Amino acid sequence: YVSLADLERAARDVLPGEIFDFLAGGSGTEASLVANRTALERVFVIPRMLRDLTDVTTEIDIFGRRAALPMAVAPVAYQRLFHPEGELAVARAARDAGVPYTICTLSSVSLEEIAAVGGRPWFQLFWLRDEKRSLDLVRRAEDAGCEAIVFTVDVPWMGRRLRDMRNGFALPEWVTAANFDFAPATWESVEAVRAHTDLPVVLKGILAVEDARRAVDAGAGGIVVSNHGGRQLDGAVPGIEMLGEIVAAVSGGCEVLVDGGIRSGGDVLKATALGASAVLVGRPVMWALAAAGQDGVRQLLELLAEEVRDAMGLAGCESVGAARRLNTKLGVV
Amino acid sequence: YVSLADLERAARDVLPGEIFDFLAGGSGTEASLVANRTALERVFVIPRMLRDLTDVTTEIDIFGRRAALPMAVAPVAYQRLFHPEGELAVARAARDAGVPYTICTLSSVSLEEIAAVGGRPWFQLFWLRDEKRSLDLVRRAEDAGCEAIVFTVDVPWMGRRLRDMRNGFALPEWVTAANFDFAPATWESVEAVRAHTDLPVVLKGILAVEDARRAVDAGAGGIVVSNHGGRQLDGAVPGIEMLGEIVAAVSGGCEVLVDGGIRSGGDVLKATALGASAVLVGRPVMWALAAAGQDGVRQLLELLAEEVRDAMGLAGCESVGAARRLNTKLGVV
Amino acid sequence: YVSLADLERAARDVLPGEIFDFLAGGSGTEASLVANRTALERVFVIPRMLRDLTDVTTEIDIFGRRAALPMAVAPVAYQRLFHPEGELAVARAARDAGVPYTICTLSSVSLEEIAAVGGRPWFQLFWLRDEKRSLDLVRRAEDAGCEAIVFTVDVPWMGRRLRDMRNGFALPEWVTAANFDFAPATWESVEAVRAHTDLPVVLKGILAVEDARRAVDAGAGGIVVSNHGGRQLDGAVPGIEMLGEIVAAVSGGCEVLVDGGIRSGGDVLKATALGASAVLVGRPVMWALAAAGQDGVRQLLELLAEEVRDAMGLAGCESVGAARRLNTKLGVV
Amino acid sequence: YVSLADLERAARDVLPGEIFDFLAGGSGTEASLVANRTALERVFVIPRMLRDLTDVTTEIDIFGRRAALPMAVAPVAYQRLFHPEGELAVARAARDAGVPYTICTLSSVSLEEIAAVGGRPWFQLFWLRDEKRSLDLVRRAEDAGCEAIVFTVDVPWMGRRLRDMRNGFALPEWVTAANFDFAPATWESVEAVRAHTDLPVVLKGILAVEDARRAVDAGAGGIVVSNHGGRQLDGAVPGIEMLGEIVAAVSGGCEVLVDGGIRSGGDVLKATALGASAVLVGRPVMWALAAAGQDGVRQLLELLAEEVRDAMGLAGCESVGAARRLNTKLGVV
Ligand SMILES: Cc1cc2c(cc1C)N(C(=O)c1ccccc1)c1c([nH]c(=O)[nH]c1=O)N2C[C@H](O)[C@H](O)[C@H](O)COP(=O)(O)O
Ligand SMILES: Cc1cc2c(cc1C)N(C(=O)c1ccccc1)c1c([nH]c(=O)[nH]c1=O)N2C[C@H](O)[C@H](O)[C@H](O)COP(=O)(O)O
Ligand SMILES: Cc1cc2c(cc1C)N(C(=O)c1ccccc1)c1c([nH]c(=O)[nH]c1=O)N2C[C@H](O)[C@H](O)[C@H](O)COP(=O)(O)O
Ligand SMILES: Cc1cc2c(cc1C)N(C(=O)c1ccccc1)c1c([nH]c(=O)[nH]c1=O)N2C[C@H](O)[C@H](O)[C@H](O)COP(=O)(O)O
Ligand SMILES: O=C(O)C(=O)c1ccccc1
Ligand SMILES: O=C(O)C(=O)c1ccccc1
Ligand SMILES: O=C(O)C(=O)c1ccccc1
Ligand SMILES: O=C(O)C(=O)c1ccccc1
Ligand SMILES: [Mg+2]
Ligand SMILES: [Mg+2]
Ligand SMILES: [Mg+2]
Ligand SMILES: [Mg+2]
Repeated sequence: YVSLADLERAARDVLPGEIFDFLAGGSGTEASLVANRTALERVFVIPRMLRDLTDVTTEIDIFGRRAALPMAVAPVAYQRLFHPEGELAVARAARDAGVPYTICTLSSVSLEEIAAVGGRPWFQLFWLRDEKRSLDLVRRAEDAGCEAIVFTVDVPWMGRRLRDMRNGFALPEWVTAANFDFAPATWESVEAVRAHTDLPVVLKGILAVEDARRAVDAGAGGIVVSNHGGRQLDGAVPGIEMLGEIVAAVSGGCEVLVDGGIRSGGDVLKATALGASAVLVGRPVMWALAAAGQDGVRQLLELLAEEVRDAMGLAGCESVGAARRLNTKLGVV
Repeated sequence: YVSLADLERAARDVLPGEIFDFLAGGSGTEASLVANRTALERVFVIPRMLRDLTDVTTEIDIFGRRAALPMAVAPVAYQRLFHPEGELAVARAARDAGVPYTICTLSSVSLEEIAAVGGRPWFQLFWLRDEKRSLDLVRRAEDAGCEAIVFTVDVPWMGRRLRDMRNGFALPEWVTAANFDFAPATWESVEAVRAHTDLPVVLKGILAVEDARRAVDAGAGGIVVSNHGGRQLDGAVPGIEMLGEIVAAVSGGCEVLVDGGIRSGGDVLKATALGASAVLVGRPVMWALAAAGQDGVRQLLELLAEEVRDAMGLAGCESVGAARRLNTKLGVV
Repeated sequence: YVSLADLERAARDVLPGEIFDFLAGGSGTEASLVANRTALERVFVIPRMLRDLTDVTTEIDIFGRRAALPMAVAPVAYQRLFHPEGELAVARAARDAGVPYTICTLSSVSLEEIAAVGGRPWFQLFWLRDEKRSLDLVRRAEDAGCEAIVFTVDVPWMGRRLRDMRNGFALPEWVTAANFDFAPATWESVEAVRAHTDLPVVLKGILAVEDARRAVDAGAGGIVVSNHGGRQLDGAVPGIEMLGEIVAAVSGGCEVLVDGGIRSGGDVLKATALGASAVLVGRPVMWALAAAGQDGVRQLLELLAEEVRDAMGLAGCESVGAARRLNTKLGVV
Repeated sequence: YVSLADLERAARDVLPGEIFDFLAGGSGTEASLVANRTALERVFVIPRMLRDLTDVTTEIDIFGRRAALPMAVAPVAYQRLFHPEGELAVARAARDAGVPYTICTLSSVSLEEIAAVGGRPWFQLFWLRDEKRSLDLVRRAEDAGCEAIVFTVDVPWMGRRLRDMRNGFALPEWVTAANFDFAPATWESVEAVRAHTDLPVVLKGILAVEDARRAVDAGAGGIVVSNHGGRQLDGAVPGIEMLGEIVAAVSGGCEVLVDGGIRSGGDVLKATALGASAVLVGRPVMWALAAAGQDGVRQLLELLAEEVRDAMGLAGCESVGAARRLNTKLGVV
């Protein structure tokens, strides 16, 4: 594989169509899904030349750990849909690559099993029924050694995914929510989480500048600027289009991550140049999982690592910090 | 049906081609028809997160009545072209959905019969021959219980609809103007209407900011910012592109509606975020009518209601007022 | 015929391919040819409503004559290429429509014969060899009753027309320059013309704002803002994109015409809304000529007249002056 | 041949596919390769009229020599890939056309042989292993009569060229680096070069404004604003999009060249209008070489010379200096 796009083709060959559609699709007319890619394609980087590149490093420190790349695996529910080893295959590959893995509330293997893989994992929270049960999930994750709580805040309910409706898609009986034997989150819920853990709380799905500022005020340690990969509000602005404004508004008060459409090391470089601390990558990780299980995900991460290093150095950046200081220009495509 | 586009395909199957073209077409090169869609596709919403959604309501108060959605059925002449029950099928479905229905001057069932369906209907006026006859139509509508007069002001004469000319289209002898056994409107005509009724007068087809301001000065209770679905001046700006400027200029002095290209609840949300009080929907209502008569229109309204609620809540809006306070960003497509 | 595009198809059927290409083509990669159309398609008009339209008139006064439309036939050399009656067929149709016809220096019928048709014609000048011979052409045109001298100033030499080169195109021996049995123009040449005639001198092919101002300073009675239909510099800006700036800079000091890509009455309305006094139309006139000779051109002019009236009134303009006061908005297509 | 595009088709016919791909391709998704063309296509020139064109000249003085056109042949490694005479065929044609030829560090014929052709050549440097060996290449080039050192500064290492990876491309054993029997450059390397030669040092691959200013401060005699033909960082801004800003920032302190996508004399004119001293042309020279060897390159240069003269005069420019004073307008395509 020489690009992330090689893996999509390979996943399409192997997966049943309805599963590939669950993975690929967006809500509504898929306008936000397409705009995630359009928005990245319009961004051009202004590289710097003639800088010392004797020890180019792609590492970052985030949420108290060193990561090998400015990248984490995004929360994607029900990974046994894509391969029988599901979340364990992905978490092992992430660990070995030095990349954070986000364990999902709707994981198809229990959070404790995935955390046992090692690799200092993060945990993604959906707000439950009950303040008490939500807080018990958080405490489970913390007791298992998760290092951050990624509170997904863009899902008061699930978006209308027309491919899934047309397909009549539903979970095979062999895939379950392994953390179990939901209610809309508010700012009060965020406070309840923050008060119940010493881990950093990261709010995922922020797009409005004032919501970014309020996240800082609320004691978040990070946010993920995101339209949920075009799967929630159809017509929501891409996160990459809000990122620069959000980074300026928080003015270093929390880590600012982005996701949606990241498909190469060049894309990671664009996100960092716009001010991102790191990115999340969703669909490509699942394509690699579907195509070749753990070794697929390892090869994907390897490929991304090489593309990130290549892009950084071509742009004159010996560190991710330097990449954040790059300027950009909007083009037409 | 899971999108409004399912119904277009179904209407194309059933209708004779020349009738489908009368419905679908625009004037000239159809540049304004296409731009109505392009303009909406370029608008992205910036959703808000973590707000209380315990009683999300899509209701609005407009022209003295509660409506179930920020939406009304647009005036479309000669609805028996599309189904034998024509206007009665549509008005019944609108009533049952709690959506205003606009009865047309060129309705193929008499205004009194349609008003008898109930549902507190509006009446669309074309200026006649004669100040006296125009005012008699208005008085008929008012006597029948219509609640607003939608004065169409963008038709000094009909636009050049090339599909209809190429087809040699004409009304089947079984479709007539049931209100009967036209001259260009001016501001004087508006005053004559305003002086002759206590109902709100809504001027439909306003695009210039100064015409919006003058509409307020003239005592209009509303305007519909509109290029007549691309059927009048070919090259007229889409209403959605003028809406924000117009809303700022009237500064609450009348209700500001918009139409042209509204094809989903997401589109309704975009219109409200740009400052619209409500939208009109034209062609999609007729597709549903053609496809399945009254029950078709009911299903369409049901679908739109669900899409509006879904979009609002995903955007953090518990009310239409809150949706009006959303910000937007123009993208490229 | 219900659009100008019907006539192009009809001309393509009848003309030999190499002649159709001489007519259709542009220079270089035809980037300026395409941009003439793109530029018009991006312009949207903001129509006005509810104005008195009791005597809508499309007439203008220009260069001391009433014209029936804000339009003239552009100078197109060698019109016998397209029909055996050539320039006489076109000039007769123009006369009967009340539209100015521009007689070309490279006309395939002598200027005196064409002027004898009547209709108060204009004369287009190319600068010759010789100040003396150039001035003799001007005096011929004036003696024959031409009413303006359209000095083409964008042809120091002919552009590189790759269709013609690829075709090995050349004039059939039956088509000649009937005014005869060239050197680049300068501002000195303009002065020599201005000093030798009392007719208005109109400089055709101006695109720079400072050249428009200098044209006024030089005593021009008009300019034609033009990239020569994309046939001269490939990559020259479309005239329609310079028009508004030029109109503001001359501030009523001369008539400001535009050409390139005008294909409907809606396009004429856009040009006037951007500040044009009138337009020239080139290729469409030749399509009508090729398709049906004099009666073809009559039908074209009839069609354009109806489209101009239709567009004006739909836009709330009772006169061309009012159309010049319309505002516009740039869109995306 | 009547356009540069005729030669691409001819090169595609003759070259083995993997060689054509080595020539045509870019890095990554080829976004920067495509953007080089898009960026030029968006630029329109505002031509001037009625200026004296009695002795239009396309000549410039650069780096102490007269050149016949504001153009040089770009450094392209391994030209024996394309024709058996390789660099000698191209250098001879360049000499005869009065165009500078850039001899490459990775030339497939030795720099001394190519310099012996005559035509006052330039030499392109890649930084070696060793300050000492790099400086020996420079001294060789100077001893052989090269007139400028084009220090390529955008290649700390080679970009990821996916066509080449997919093809498993490698140099045929009959093509070698004839200057031999690499380490990343820094500003210190530039200083080492500047101190070791009296020739002008030209830094090729600058895109950031501050790097342009620093190049002047460092004693460069020129820069080439360039993204390396889309072959280095994928997502690097096109040079043509940075050019105007860079020209203003250096304010005459060094020559400012540009490359990437120049495919006609019209494109050369656009580059000059944006402030370029001259352009480099890469791929088209190799297409002509592949198609017809030395005589191919001669015909290409002949064609470009005619297109440059044609464009200049159509734009009212008697000299390249005048072309630099032309204004431009960005369009949509
Ligand atoms: C491709 C995909 C993405 C999700 C799920 C399932 C699938 C198949 N997720 C879910 O299906 C899920 C989402 C909401 C409610 C219930 C299940 C999921 C989720 N987010 C999140 O915080 N919890 C979930 O568990 N997402 C979004 C994901 O984290 C991410 O924002 C993006 O994928 C980014 O863009 P990409 O790199 O272009 O793919
Ligand atoms: C699709 C359609 C739209 C009309 C008619 C017929 C048809 C088949 N109408 C007419 O045909 C009509 C219009 C002018 C003169 C005589 C008949 C009509 C009209 N308006 C209005 O105020 N009285 C009429 O009665 N319109 C415009 C309509 O109210 C509306 O502005 C839009 O349809 C909005 O865009 P959409 O949601 O994209 O379709
Ligand atoms: C389509 C066409 C246009 C010309 C000629 C021949 C043909 C076949 N003309 C010539 O062929 C001609 C031009 C330069 C030198 C010798 C012959 C011509 C000319 N101009 C002008 O002032 N004298 C000439 O005589 N033009 C340009 C014309 O006046 C006009 O600017 C446009 O056609 C406008 O755009 P359109 O409406 O999109 O077609
Ligand atoms: C088309 C092409 C372009 C290069 C090479 C090989 C080929 C086949 N060059 C190389 O292959 C090369 C580049 C880096 C490392 C080793 C070999 C090359 C180079 N630059 C440079 O300074 N030394 C090298 O020697 N370039 C870039 C070239 O100078 C130029 O910037 C552009 O080609 C401009 O755009 P274009 O007119 O659209 O083609
Ligand atoms: O009710 C839903 O839409 C749903 O399944 C869900 C899942 C996760 C979070 C919130 C809602
Ligand atoms: O005369 C017309 O164009 C016409 O039919 C009409 C219809 C309604 C309103 C105004 C004019
Ligand atoms: O020499 C030319 O290019 C030519 O034919 C011409 C024609 C008219 C005007 C100027 C030049
Ligand atoms: O190591 C490389 O990528 C390489 O081949 C190279 C070639 C020229 C300059 C610098 C690096
Ligand atoms: Mg992503
Ligand atoms: Mg609508
Ligand atoms: Mg024209
Ligand atoms: Mg180039």
